[PDB]
Amino acid sequence: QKLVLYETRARYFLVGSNNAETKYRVLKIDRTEPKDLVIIDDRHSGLFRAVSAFGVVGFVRFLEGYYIVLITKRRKMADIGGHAIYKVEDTNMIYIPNDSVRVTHPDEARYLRIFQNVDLSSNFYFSYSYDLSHSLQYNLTVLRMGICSEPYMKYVWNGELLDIIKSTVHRDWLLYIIHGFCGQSKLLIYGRPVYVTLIARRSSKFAGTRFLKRGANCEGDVANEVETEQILCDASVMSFTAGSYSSYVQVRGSVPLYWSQDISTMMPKPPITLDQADPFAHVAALHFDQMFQRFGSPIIILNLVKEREKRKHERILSEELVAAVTYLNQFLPPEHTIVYIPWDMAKYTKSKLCNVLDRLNVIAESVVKKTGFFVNRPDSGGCVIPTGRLQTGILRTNCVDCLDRTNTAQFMVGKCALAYQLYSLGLIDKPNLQFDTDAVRLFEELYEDHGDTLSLQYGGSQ
Repeated sequence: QKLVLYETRARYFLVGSNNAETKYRVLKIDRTEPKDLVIIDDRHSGLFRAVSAFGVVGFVRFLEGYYIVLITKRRKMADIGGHAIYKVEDTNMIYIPNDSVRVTHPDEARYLRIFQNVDLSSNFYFSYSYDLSHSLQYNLTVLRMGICSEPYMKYVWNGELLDIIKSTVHRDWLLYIIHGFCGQSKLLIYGRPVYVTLIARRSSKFAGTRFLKRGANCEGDVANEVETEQILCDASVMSFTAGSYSSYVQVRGSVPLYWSQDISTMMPKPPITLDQADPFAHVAALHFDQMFQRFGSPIIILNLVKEREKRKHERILSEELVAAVTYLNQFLPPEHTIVYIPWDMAKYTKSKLCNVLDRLNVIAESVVKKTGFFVNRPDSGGCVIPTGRLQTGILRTNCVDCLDRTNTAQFMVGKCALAYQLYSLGLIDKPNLQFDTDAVRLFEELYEDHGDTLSLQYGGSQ
């Protein structure tokens, strides 16, 4: 919940705005020789201005001093099933010293500058009631509605900032913001009021002795990964109006190839050493094991070829991925578990390109189902009475392919799924939802915005 703070010579004191129960904890960062974090009884300072803030994101020790990172204000970007999603508007980095010049030297100052740049450049989101770090399907599994213990570590942006507080264990204080995009739009289809939402969360990269953005580490973590989730809330017209909520998730990320890569583009073209040893097989396997755990029932991997090869435009990473996937030939319950599809999606972009997308779906369809999405029925009050279905599988695209193309693939796939979700509620008969012009426009705009927001990673290619 919201927090309130008092600052004095002693340092900073934080407490929940609303104190439920007799014993409420106070967090104190101390000015003293230690700029330690402490847990205190409710001896909050009596005199001083009380400042209200949306959340205490955490603390960081830059060189000698420790700073508190705070999200002062937020705006409500979305509301689903009673949960409110907020974006952090204004933030602050606060230090105990009150103009400690001596403490500050250029090394520490530089660090703060770096952090400021990141806080400014990024867009963080959180919900007090709902865990944004996890997909709706994952949250369903967790169950007890919270809390920070349950969040998905890959996505918990302020995991590191939280370290001191996690040690102590004052749950109210720990709130896990997200980087990409979140928006909802109200629409009407067949006289049924509807809320459509789209959220993209981008991954914050990861633990390990050494690093590299592209590829997977020994542990099986890729570092560049995003989840895109389409959510819908509608009321069944027929019968007592029951509210249904749906979620459909997709993933995009770096090709799970061991990070060791010869980036000597300058020199002659590199061949990638998949594994005289076996890191490529090992890393990929470990990555896939994680993916199957989270997403479950198969991960269908879509790789977009886009190569004539007359020029013989062959990519080392491209071939590597397929060979590795084939080599693993995942098996365990019936079905491989991971399916691989190379797919040619070429121009003309507004015509032939879309047609191919549908073709891609068909091929996937041999393997995947439109029905596979999360669905639940809440009561008035927004609690969940039933769980109609859970999403077993996920379609994973590649970060390397054009964001333009991938976004298109994701958008189209979501439309195919949406139709079934509308069917389920009985909002639409067997026919196509797309016919509704206003609705499609809303839908298109939502996705277009998403692509714009997400394209934030880099600007360019050759």
